[PDB]
Amino acid sequence: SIMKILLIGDVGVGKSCLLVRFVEDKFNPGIDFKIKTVDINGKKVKLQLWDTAGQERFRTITTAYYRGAMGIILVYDVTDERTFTNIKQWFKTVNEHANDEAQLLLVGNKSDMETRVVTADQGEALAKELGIPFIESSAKNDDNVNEIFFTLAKLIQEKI
Ligand SMILES: Nc1nc2c(ncn2[C@@H]2O[C@H](COP(=O)(O)OP(=O)(O)O)[C@@H](O)[C@H]2O)c(=O)[nH]1
Ligand SMILES: [Mg+2]
Ligand SMILES: [Zn+2]
Repeated sequence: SIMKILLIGDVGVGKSCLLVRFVEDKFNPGIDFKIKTVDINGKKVKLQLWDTAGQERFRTITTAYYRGAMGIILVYDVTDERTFTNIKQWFKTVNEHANDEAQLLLVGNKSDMETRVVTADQGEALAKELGIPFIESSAKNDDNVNEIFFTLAKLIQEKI
């Protein structure tokens, strides 16, 4: 089966690096997606994982972008208060444009940085306000990245 999963949020928060860590298991930094197959309940699920450049940032406001998407991950940077502030607007825009059975997930990235300004309780609180699950991650330190996609994939398959 195919699960189309999108990463959404401000430029610079680590969307691409989260995607590279999940697929490649490494931190480093014209085809729009990567395919990674994962076992859920003993059955192969192929995730179709969408990441677009800030360059291409303009699509996220269109319903075309979310065509067939079943998971959407909203990402902010724990080091950047503004990217966290901006999450309510991302939520709203996603709900305006995506399938209503789409499962969403909040991710606070860069948990490795001692310059953190957004607490885990803050992220937890926002997540309840939006009615969604919440995970803190570090693409750099390899912390909680696989959990992001497995958590979301399991929620999507329970929908199905
Ligand atoms: N310390 C730290 N830096 C990160 C992490 N993830 C990404 N970065 C850096 O933040 C910048 C933005 O990452 P990127 O994946 O391009 O963000 P995008 O605009 O959301 O796709 C790059 O310089 C990354 O090296 C992380 O988990 N920890
Ligand atoms: Mg990117
Ligand atoms: Zn790893």
